[PDB]
Amino acid sequence: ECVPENGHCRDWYDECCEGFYCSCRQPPKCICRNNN
Repeated sequence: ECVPENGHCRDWYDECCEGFYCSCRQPPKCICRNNN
């Protein structure tokens, strides 16, 4: 279990799953976001 979708992440420390990439709009605020 990684950080799923709409789970709040960090493209540096808190890893989103392989299936949704960690979209970090302005660090530290981020979520998991699906690759489409």
